[PDB]
Amino acid sequence: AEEDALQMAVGYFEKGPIKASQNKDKTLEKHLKTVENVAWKNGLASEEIDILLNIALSGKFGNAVNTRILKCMIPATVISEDSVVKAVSWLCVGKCSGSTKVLFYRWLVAMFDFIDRKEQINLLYGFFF
DNA sequence: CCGTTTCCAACGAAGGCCTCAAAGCGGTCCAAATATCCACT
Repeated sequence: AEEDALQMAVGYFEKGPIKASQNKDKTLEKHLKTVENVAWKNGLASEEIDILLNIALSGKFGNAVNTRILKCMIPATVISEDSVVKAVSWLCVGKCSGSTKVLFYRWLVAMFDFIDRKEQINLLYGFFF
């Protein structure tokens, strides 16, 4: 049905941005529409959470695109700890802006109890302090 | 024997603290402009 389209969308997210074909930007916008729809009806799995978080916090698609990826982040399943560790490392890199950092922190505060393990999160107390 | 310096008894206000009542609105919830901004071209 559309799950193959979702896999193609996350693969295209893995490729990177585009320079000349700005209509392919509207195609990936349709892809984001599909991701939002599937996240609203049933959510997202745990395998793409790490990839989408790393792509959003890497800073390759611009702020206007990364602003809605965090909004459409709906953890239908449990969240892994290595994904949060990689997200904290990408925040410590410093390529992000202020709005995306605020959004990520609000999302982590809202989705705190949806994480399975919390000992490696406490093991990163200094980076948060 | 008498005037003068000095310690002692004493009224006071003086300050410091406590309590109550009354006038005020800052804080909380909430509207719809609107203006900060980030990169749009």
